[PDB]
This record gives sequence, C-alpha cells and structure tokens, in this order.
Amino acid sequence: MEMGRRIHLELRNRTPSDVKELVLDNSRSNEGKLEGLTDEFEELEFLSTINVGLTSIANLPKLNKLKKLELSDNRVSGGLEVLAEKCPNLTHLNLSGNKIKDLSTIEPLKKLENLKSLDLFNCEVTNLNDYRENVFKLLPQLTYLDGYD
Repeated sequence: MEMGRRIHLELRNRTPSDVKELVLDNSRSNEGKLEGLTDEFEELEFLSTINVGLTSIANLPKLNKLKKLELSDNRVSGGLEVLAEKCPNLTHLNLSGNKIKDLSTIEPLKKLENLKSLDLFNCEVTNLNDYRENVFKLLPQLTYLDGYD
C-alpha cells in the first residue's frame, strides 16, 4: 500500500502535529521517494520506514523533534547530508541493509552533533579492514555502532 495512504491510515484521524511515533514499514514509497511527510509533523520523535523501497531521503521535511530514524532494508546510497539539515537532533539512526558502500558516504553524519547510535548491519562498508576503528574516527560523537560499545 502506498506510503501517503499509509500515513493517513496510521494517523487515525489525528492532526500531524500531535503525533510522536510513525511506523510506515512495508508501505510503498513514491518511486523510491518519501511521500506525504511534511513539516506539519512537529512533535514527531520516532519515524520508521523499513522496507519501503527507498532510494533517496532528499525530500525529508523539517523534523526538529525527531530522535530516532529507522531506514532499515532499503536502497539508500547517499545524500546523508540532508539529515543534519532536516533532523539535527537525531540520536539513533538505523541504516542496516542499505547501499552504504564506503566511509565518504557516511561522512556527512559528522554534522549530526547528537548522534549517539548508528547501525549499518549488512551494508558493504561493513566489509572494511578496521571498520569500527574507522567509523569511530570519522564520527567521534557516536557511542554505539551496530549495537556495541
């Protein structure tokens, strides 16, 4: 079912600005794009879009209260600089099962000052010699990587 329709269903007649948790798992994104998420969601703290066939987070709205973003099992491969712009207060980010292939693509996450926990299970970047050493070097503000530390 389409992501915009799914958001409407999940909202259960609440105004967007009253919602703190939004789970859109398994819905169908707009040809790899987020659809129906606006900056009306001003109290939103937890957003889950697992397995929606995402290709891009480029049209993420301003979500100032967002703390946890679940993007597991999609095909996002970059444009992560959007996160420091649109959700600066993010503390938990899950990018497991995405097309995160190298260190330069997660480099934009260093501007996420409150990022505490990052998951990258089953991403190609995981195959790196000294993977954890490199990621902690790159993002010195992180405490937890892939569940550990």
